[PDB]
Amino acid sequence: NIDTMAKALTTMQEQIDSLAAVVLQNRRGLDMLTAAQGGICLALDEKCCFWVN
Amino acid sequence: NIDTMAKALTTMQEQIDSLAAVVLQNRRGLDMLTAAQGGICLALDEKCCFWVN
Amino acid sequence: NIDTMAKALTTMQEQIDSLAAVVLQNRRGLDMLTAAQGGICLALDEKCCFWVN
Ligand SMILES: [Cl-]
Repeated sequence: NIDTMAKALTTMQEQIDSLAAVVLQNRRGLDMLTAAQGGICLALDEKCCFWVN
Repeated sequence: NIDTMAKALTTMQEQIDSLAAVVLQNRRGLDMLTAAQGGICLALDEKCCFWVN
Repeated sequence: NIDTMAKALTTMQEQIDSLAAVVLQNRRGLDMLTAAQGGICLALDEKCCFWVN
């Protein structure tokens, strides 16, 4: 019996971790699609954004 | 601060849902771009990541 | 061993920021891939989803 406001924190962490999974997969999807351009980061000529878990 | 923590949770929750919308849309975009390959997950040859709730 | 909550909020916020960066970059990637169609949103014939302010 704890979790007073941390119940919203736990649900959010679940959402974040899950969303990250989708985002990273989307990133792999984009890097796959833009392999000819060296990946999506290179294709966009921008610094690469990574997950930090 | 307590009230600050509540506000932080509130905004972050709103940020999560907003981001999730962009992510899901990006996912639909990727699925469209790889529809012929069965979607981005099948194209990626990976277990698909979903974001529900 | 005290106040993990307040700290968790900051950690989560940065996680969201980090993720948003990837998501936005992915969106730019998708818009680039569908530039001829006016971006992924228009390519998907959907209302564009955006990140918070
Ligand atoms: Cl994404």
